[PDB]
Amino acid sequence: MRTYTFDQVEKAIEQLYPDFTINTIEISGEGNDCIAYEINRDFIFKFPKHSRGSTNLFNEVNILKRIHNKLPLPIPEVVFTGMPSETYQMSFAGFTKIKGVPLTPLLLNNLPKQSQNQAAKDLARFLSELHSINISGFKSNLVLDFREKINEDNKKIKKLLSRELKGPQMKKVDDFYRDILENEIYFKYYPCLIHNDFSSDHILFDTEKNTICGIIDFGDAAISDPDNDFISLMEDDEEYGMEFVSKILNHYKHKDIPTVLEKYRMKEKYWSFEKIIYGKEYGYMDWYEEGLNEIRSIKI
Repeated sequence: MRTYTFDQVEKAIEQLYPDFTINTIEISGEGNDCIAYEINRDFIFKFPKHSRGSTNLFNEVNILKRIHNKLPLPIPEVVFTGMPSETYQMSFAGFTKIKGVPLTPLLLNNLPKQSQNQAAKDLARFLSELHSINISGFKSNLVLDFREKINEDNKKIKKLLSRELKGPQMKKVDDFYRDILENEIYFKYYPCLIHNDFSSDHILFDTEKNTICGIIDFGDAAISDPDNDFISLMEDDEEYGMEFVSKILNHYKHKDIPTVLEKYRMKEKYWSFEKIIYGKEYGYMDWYEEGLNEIRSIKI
């Protein structure tokens, strides 16, 4: 893991845009991949923290460029771009900022019912248009393989938790992996471009007009299962309700919602385990302890 100063960031952006004048620079956020810098209150510049991050940055730029004016809600335009360097394919990129505030469950449930129903409509049309884009010109490295994902994750789990779990408890996490790989519903889907991180934090809302005014954070977008963009909208209570997400599903004219829900139940359980890895990686004791408490708990 590396990090950047404000001076490092300004220098990089000047050499490649030596005419561009940086006036105000604050940090807007940080994810697993990238530190976001807000520049001139109008642009978000993202800088990778590692190789994989720089790869995802590159993919995010190529994806956004490619759908630039294609979708029925605003999304970041790529305005500025950096260069390859050692392991880094994209040294940085800069994007338009998007006015609005996250459509949190709280905010959502406090809107009048006609505005909530309009929100379900807008999300559906967005997802539907996104999922329609033809993929036959995307490189193969952007097609996610879920069998391989599962095998990687089962392997990392077994390493982290070797000294934390008794044999019967390890067996039961392995039972989870074993069974999902043996069930074709999770691998037998029509691949399309998906946001791959489609939740409340990344849906921007205009509180004046009481409508949705943006989607952001395409850093994990890929070619994968479109149903994944519906199941991410739900997370017990921490995200939206089934009732809300159903209106999305029906506006989008999805033809097998049971399958969506089966993927939902699976993903809930899957994140029960995956959180433990992120838990150890970032030192987040909620994710690590609660995950480990669920495994040890005999309720299941």
